[PDB]
Amino acid sequence: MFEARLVQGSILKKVLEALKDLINEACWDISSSGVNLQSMDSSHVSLVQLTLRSEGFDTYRCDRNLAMGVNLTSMSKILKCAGNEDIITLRAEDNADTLALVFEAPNQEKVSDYEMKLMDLDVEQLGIPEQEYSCVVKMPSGEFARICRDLSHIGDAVVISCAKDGVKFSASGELGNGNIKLSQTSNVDKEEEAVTIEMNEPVQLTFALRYLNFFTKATPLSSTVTLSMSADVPLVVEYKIADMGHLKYYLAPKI
Amino acid sequence: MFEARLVQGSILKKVLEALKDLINEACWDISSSGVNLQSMDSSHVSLVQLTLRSEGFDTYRCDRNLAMGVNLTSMSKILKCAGNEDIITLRAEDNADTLALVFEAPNQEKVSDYEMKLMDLDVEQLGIPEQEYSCVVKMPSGEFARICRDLSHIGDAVVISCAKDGVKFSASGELGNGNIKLSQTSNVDKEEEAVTIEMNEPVQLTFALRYLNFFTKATPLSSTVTLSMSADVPLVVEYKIADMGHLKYYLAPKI
Amino acid sequence: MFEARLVQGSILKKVLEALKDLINEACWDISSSGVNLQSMDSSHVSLVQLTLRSEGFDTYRCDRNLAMGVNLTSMSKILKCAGNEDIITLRAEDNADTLALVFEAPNQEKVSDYEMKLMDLDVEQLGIPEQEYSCVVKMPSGEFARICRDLSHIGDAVVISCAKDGVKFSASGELGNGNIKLSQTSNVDKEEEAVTIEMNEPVQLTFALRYLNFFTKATPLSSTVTLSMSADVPLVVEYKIADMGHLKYYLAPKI
Ligand code: NA
Ligand code: NA
Ligand code: NA
Ligand code: NA
Repeated sequence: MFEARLVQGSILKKVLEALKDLINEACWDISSSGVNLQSMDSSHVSLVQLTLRSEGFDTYRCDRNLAMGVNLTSMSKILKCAGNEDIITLRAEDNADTLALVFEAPNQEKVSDYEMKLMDLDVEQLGIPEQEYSCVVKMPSGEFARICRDLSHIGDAVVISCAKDGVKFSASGELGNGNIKLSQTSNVDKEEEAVTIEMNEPVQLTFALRYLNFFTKATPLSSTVTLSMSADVPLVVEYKIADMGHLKYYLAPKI
Repeated sequence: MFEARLVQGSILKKVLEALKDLINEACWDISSSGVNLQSMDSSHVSLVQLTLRSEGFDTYRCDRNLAMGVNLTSMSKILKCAGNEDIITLRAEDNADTLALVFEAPNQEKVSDYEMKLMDLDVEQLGIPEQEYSCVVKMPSGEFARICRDLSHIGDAVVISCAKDGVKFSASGELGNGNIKLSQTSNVDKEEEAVTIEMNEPVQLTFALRYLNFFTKATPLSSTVTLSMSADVPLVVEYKIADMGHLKYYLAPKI
Repeated sequence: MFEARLVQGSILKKVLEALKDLINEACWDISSSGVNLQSMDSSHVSLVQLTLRSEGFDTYRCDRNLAMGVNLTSMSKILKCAGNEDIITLRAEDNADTLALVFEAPNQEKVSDYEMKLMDLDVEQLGIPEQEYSCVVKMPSGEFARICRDLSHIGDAVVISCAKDGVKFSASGELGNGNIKLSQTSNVDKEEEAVTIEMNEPVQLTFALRYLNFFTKATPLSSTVTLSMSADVPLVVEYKIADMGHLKYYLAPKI
């Protein structure tokens, strides 16, 4: 058996909402160390990496390593049948070809069991050589989402320019152009309100806004987001999933 | 004249919202005892019965029995022009054949009058035999609505059964299957939260979820809903309209 | 240079939202005395006049008079990138063919600069003649908006009838008819509920509800609206923009 019980089930709801518009189907790699998923979008512009560590679950059992092929649209539809306060259990019997999802309402005597048909996927995994970035910007996730939404009404590409003291986002199109400058904050009450820049050298890169707007579907997972940038390599947009791991999106820059 | 004054005019707004998507037109039978309406949907799968007793109105006068043919879409449009706190009066002047609606805003100096054209309807209407049911479930209306909504995203038919400690709902379709068990418990704050099951013998029946999702448009009328079930007869879904009567929906089962 | 700083930037957001569906493109006339705009809709049934006086701005400089041709759809898209609490500055360098818009977030270290491309417009500007009105009604803007929305579900034309005691709105269509009467309030000065009538003689006029329902996009600018009416002349629907001026819509009657 594989069995993972998650008291904060809404985490899984949010994870699916953060994946299903970008990726139609993916392999969920289950092992004793937790749940991993890596997948490229169909136009091969971006890659998403999910980690949910075994220790983040309330109980966790994995007797054999699995690669479950999942239609993410189907799994999203099922997770929409869970209430936000539900305890959610994922379960797969060693030799079965389905994934079971159990939703327990904690302040109600309601229990739902869903059985999702799996699919056969040949996914070749790709190694992300780890690296050091020229600029890492940490900022409120809502602010990043608003910026990418607003600029997408101006143009389809955003130039992200980062220096010591601020980050600038600019776009250009038929109606004209726009630039948004966020300065580094000094004094904030809540760390989560900060803008923080760690800069080794300045960078200026161009990215497709449509893809950024897919990424910001993760916004409910975290109050903050980090952008990691170097010349000639993909941007990494990272959302921590507290106690569990993360969702990282990689976006190839424009030439 | 017919004249009926309802201080809680939102009741009528809710009733029309509960009817108009299922039934396009119906006869409103007005007598001294109140308002009665019975109608089949156009595919002859379901029947709806409304009762609003004279004593539930603030004032009520009916000099002669009427059968007013009403386009429910039209009446709904008119009742949408009433505020939720309005006092609503229905009137048919001594020998008119329109229905007049008057909306008085209780905390504002605004009065609206609407005159709705009636239509000629030839309805044969049906005898409801009293019967006893094998299982009668009372449960929170919002929970029933959520269940029917969720399961309709899984399949188009629901199998409803009763265990001695709960009621079960299941559905099956392209993406897989779901099963929901609502169990009884004494740990409720409010009576309206209670699941009550009166069972003479167990039942298992299948019904079209699309029709159930029309019926749950009545959810605003009551915190609770009653399901009455026997083998080989229609399901009855009943919403009490407190102090006034009820809206009952009957649904023919599938084999 | 032209430069106008507005601490209550949401005013400009609200103005564009009030204009852009009715008028696609218009000339913004800039002088030392402030900002003026006048335009007809494409079907030549209505005219809009905007005034924003220089003294309503927090700072205002205009070195030379301008006639900036603006695609309102484009300017709306840009102003939707401003937060509701933003300070908004409009700026145009004497010889440039663009309008700059700067949005400062007051409780955040975020500054946005947008440059909007202008267009060449040949607009003939119309003389508004000498006209004394038979009736002038002041009433809550939200109530006027609700009335025009509700009646547009009954018919496509409203008859507006004004007398000493009240103003009446009526419509007639396929399903029947509706009439709404608003009485003059004795105690007043609560803008959100006061109805006040100044009447030389009673009037009754007919107008196209579809245009009124464009005008009420201005509702957020003011708690109150003023309707000015005489026989055989356009209705004036006026929204005060406190500290600044007004937005006035003129609508030709149906004869
Ligand atoms: Na439970
Ligand atoms: Na009143
Ligand atoms: Na029981
Ligand atoms: Na600031």
